[PDB]
Amino acid sequence: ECLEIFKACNPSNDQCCKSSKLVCSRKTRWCKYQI
Repeated sequence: ECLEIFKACNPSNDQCCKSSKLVCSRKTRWCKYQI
């Protein structure tokens, strides 16, 4: 269980699950795929 897609990321981790290449740095509060 980890914030993968559309999953909010805490400012302490921000490190999205390795289950998928998702980012949430400057993007939305939720992890989103890179286009």
